[PDB]
Amino acid sequence: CNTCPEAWIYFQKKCYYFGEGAKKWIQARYACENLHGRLVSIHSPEEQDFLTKRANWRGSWIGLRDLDIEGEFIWMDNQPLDYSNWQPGEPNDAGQGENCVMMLGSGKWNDAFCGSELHGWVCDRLATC
Ligand SMILES: CO[C@H]1O[C@H](CO)[C@@H](O)[C@H](O)[C@@H]1O
Ligand SMILES: [Ca+2]
Ligand SMILES: [Ca+2]
Repeated sequence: CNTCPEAWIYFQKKCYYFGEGAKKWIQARYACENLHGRLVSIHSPEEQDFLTKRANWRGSWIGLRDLDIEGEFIWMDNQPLDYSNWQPGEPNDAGQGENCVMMLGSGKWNDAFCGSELHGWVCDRLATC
């Protein structure tokens, strides 16, 4: 079962959407839902490698946030915190608070101001048959 909707990209049981266009994190959440997916959740080095190689060099939102309880990150897929790719020193909750996670151009993760208008955002879905 490796079928994905038109414009999505298949990798290891999942489908990925490389969205482009300036969006705050919440806007990217709903942009993914409009396409019947969610902001991407990442659970292995192989999945991260797929994303790193394809990531927007200006940065992109992923489906990870600590809005509800500071320091408690939650994935869009509600699965465990079982794989990380933090940029060294991140997350750092800089400014007066950074509660939404992005990939840098290198694929490394950074917590950012949720109102930042990033030019990329990545969604996922399970592949169908
Ligand atoms: C100063 O804030 C910026 O740079 C640091 C890293 O230096 C990040 O943690 C932060 O999210 C911002 O991108
Ligand atoms: Ca935070
Ligand atoms: Ca940060």
